Amino acid sequence: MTEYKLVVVGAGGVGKSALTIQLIQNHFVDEYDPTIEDSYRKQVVIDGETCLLDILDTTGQEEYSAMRDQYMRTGEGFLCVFAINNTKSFEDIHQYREQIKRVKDSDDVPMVLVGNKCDLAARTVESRQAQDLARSYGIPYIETSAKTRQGVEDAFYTLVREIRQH
Ligand SMILES: Nc1nc2c(ncn2[C@@H]2O[C@H](COP(=O)(O)OP(=O)(O)NP(=O)(O)O)[C@@H](O)[C@H]2O)c(=O)[nH]1
Ligand SMILES: [Mg+2]
Repeated sequence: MTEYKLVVVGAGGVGKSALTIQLIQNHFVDEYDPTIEDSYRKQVVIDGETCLLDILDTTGQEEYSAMRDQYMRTGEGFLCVFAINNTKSFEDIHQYREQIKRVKDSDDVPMVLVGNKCDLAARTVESRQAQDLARSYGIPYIETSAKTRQGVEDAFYTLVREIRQH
């Protein structure tokens, strides 16, 4: 069937893994389990098309950038994740977007900006900021809670449709 290689990138601890588990295994981790590189493959139906998501859950460890490039070079679509309560992770979003474009040799590669943890109250990144940033990239912005599963399906599915339209 159709295969979509989706890549989840972001700063350490933003919720990359929790978002992916919530999509696939319908539960919230709530647990310290730092990724190195994990892969998930799952047959879905999106808008009536049977497809397979091959999802690569990367790490935010700085020590691991080359491995990230190698796996990132495969991606069709990318979720660039920060946490709405961690300004640094929002700041690091620019470095991920650029590493992605060098590694993909493209400026318009499919991509969603994801503001995770919108269940939290200690918001330090206002939504208007990320909207502007996602506007300047010509990519969508979607807020997620991996805890409450809100926006999770939205964000992946929107990437899938970004990819089909490319
Ligand atoms: N409140 C809340 N906490 C979340 C959410 N998503 C993840 N967390 C919490 O934040 C921590 C990090 O989650 P994790 O998925 O491991 O992040 P990561 O980006 O994959 N980490 P790494 O880069 O090291 O692999 C965990 O304690 C997790 O439960 C969310 O949507 N809401
Ligand atoms: Mg992880």
